[PDB]
Amino acid sequence: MLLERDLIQSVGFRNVREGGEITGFQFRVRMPSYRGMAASLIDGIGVRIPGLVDVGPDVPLWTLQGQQYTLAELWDGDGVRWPLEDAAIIFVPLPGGLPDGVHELSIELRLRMSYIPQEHQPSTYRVTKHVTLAPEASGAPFRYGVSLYSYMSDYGTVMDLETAMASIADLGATGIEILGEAHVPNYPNPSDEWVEQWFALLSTYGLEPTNMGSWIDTRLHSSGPNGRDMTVEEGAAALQRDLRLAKRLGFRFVRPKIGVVSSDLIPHPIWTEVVEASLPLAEELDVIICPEIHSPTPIKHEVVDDYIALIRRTGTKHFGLLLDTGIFQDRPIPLKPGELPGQRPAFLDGIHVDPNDVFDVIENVVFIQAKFHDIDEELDDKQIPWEPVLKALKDAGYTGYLSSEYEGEREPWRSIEQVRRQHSLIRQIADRL
Amino acid sequence: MLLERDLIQSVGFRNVREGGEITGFQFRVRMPSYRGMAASLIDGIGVRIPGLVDVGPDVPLWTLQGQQYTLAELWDGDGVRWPLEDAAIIFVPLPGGLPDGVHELSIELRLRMSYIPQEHQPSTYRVTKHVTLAPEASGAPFRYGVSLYSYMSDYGTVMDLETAMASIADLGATGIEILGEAHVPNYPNPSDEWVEQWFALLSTYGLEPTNMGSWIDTRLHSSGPNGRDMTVEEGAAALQRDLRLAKRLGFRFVRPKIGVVSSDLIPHPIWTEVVEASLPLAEELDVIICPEIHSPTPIKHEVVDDYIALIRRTGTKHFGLLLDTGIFQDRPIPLKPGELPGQRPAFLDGIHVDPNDVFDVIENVVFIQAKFHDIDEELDDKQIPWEPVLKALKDAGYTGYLSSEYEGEREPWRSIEQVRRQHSLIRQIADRL
Ligand SMILES: [Mn+2]
Ligand SMILES: [Mn+2]
Repeated sequence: MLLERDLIQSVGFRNVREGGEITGFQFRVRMPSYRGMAASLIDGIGVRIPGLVDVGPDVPLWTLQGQQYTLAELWDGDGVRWPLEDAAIIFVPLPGGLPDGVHELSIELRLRMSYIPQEHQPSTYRVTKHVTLAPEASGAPFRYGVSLYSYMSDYGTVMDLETAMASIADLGATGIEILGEAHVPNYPNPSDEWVEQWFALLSTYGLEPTNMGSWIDTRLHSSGPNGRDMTVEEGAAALQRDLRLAKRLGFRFVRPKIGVVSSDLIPHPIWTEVVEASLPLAEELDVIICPEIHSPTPIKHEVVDDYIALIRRTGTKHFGLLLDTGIFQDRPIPLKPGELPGQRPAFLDGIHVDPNDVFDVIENVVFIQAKFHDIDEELDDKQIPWEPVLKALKDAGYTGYLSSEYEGEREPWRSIEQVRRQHSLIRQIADRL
Repeated sequence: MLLERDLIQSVGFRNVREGGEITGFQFRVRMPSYRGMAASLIDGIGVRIPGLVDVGPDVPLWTLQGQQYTLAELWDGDGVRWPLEDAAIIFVPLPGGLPDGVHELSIELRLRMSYIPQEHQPSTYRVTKHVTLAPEASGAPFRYGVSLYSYMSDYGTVMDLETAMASIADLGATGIEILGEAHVPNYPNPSDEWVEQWFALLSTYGLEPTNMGSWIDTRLHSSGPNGRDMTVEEGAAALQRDLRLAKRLGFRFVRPKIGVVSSDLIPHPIWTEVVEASLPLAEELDVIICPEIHSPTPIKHEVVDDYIALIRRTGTKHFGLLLDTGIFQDRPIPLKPGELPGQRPAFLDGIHVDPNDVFDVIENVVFIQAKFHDIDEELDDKQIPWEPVLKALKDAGYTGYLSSEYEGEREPWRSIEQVRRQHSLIRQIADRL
């Protein structure tokens, strides 16, 4: 598993329970040095959160290689190491723990390097990070998941599958959503080694697969001298291939993204006979087909009414709706540096769907992608009004998943902290209701 | 293997030879989208290097999943994909290839997304990167290696062992140097699975292990009420444990870093009987012990003369010297933001050893760590005068390794491009001589 560049890691910042009592909190620290060293060279860590915690360097306890020690036990110990590949787990005693939210955590880590003269010793590392506590809030009635699209540029550059899965299980989320054409290696035929390893990681971290994203590329052969349009048989075979891979990996929903033929995102005309050809296969494998309702398409739209008309005409239980919460955005996404207003499309200011419009279509919504762009250190969302949205979902009777979809700036490791802030914000709102 | 955040990757930017003729150059591109797609959705890549290359979007060739195609073959193809985990290899036809150095490479990649309206299509990605060509210069008589210390904060956060080894083999380097207490997992007892995997990767990328860095922490039990000093038997067992692990992994040199007892970096007094106790084990395993000569210690020093006196007294062939080229630094390392002059030590301005002082000790130098901090796009080093240094090494008869040690700013992925610039600079100087 990979770590972050910040010494204080976001994953693992939790409260610690011993016998039903919260006895303190913990967090994980990356080794700042270029090597891992023996644990007796540790000279302590001082932990400070302003207003809540201020402990000295000898107060916290160290979990190194699966065993917890005090600092005096580390000084007399032998054989215990802080490896470079491992993050040290620092337990700070605080009866009752920390409250939910983002905390300004400041550490003062001391290490003894023997090759440095004694006057410049110990080596001191002072970092400050705004870290989000793993949510103590039990956000019933919703279930909580994370889409791997939230780590868009992070996956494959700073993150692999196990590091992403470890971060999802640390939030307390139980679902994981992938894009199948991005996160399944050797698509569409993963090896039997990978599929058995994929099922091992789901039982390790306690995650269940929920949604697999799919595409039906209608402009697959549009370019060239022999440029043509995708037919129904080539289009139905694309969706049927994705339903079999989602059944093979344990997923429950498939979201097909059909190509468009106009500026209003009107779907390609083959979609209604591609989907109806694959509804026999979906009912056999028990996977629900759910196309996405995302901005600039509001709920009161002709495209959305075509999805509801397809369910009543066919009478199927394996077609549903996926709701993207970017349609509820009321404040504009900020301007990228280098552009003036006018050349970006006008739906990036938010289309402002009133959240009471979910009452019309909630009996066909099977899955919700919690789309967001920016949450600051006060747990204030900058684009989505989460409190009237979650109030309308709760009163309409939604009890399914809310998968995080981070859409913000793809700064490296920024998406890890942002998804933590969203689960902390949503679970705190759902307890306030 | 992991990739970099930049679309243009530094690793793989080479010249391409077909039948002994350089027919063009290649480079690798990360997929900018959030998914991998079928290769017929590619609408071309336009490649421009100012003054040398300017080709259209349909001119380069694409190597996807182990097979090379033209753009017209991609448009009619079926089943070929650009996976998200793979970087596409772009062959640009240019008879004769590019010269050595850093090139301002500008691409204009076009991809067709079917879910986007036709007026905003194709999706265009324009990035510019200063990338270093893999060196065409054959820098004889030296051999070339990379130390994994060059990727100090990158290893474990953005990089693993195979990604680091793939980048070393792309330079044309043949040696790899590790720090054993940092890069061997479960130190000092790696699993038999890891050791067999470590030997598989060395034969895959054609690397031989050269140097393993070691520490003898004399302040291991200095803190606490029972604080004591490290004895000879505890110190000799530390060095003997590291010689056995370096013999197990195939390394030829061990560099022990002993702790100091004064401001002049005078070594701990146990060092001369720790080393002489381990010289029987070194001659049996055929590993050379080589302590490091690094700044602020010059070559004309009392510490260095003690190493030469130990070789003549014992008469051993398994003790040698390691030369760190930070002692030849003549221009100052720039000030970190936030400090004024005076609180940093005065050897960070460079101690300015004249490079003709290697003629005194070259018969005991077995290994050289090519230390550097900054090389810009004109292949100009900012701290080390590489041309008189390499001229003195060549005339003294050195024919061993020059392992890269990057010491600069630990910006993420910065160390990959910096080590490429150093091998390009050194091999070009060694051909100018
Ligand atoms: Mn979405
Ligand atoms: Mn060095």
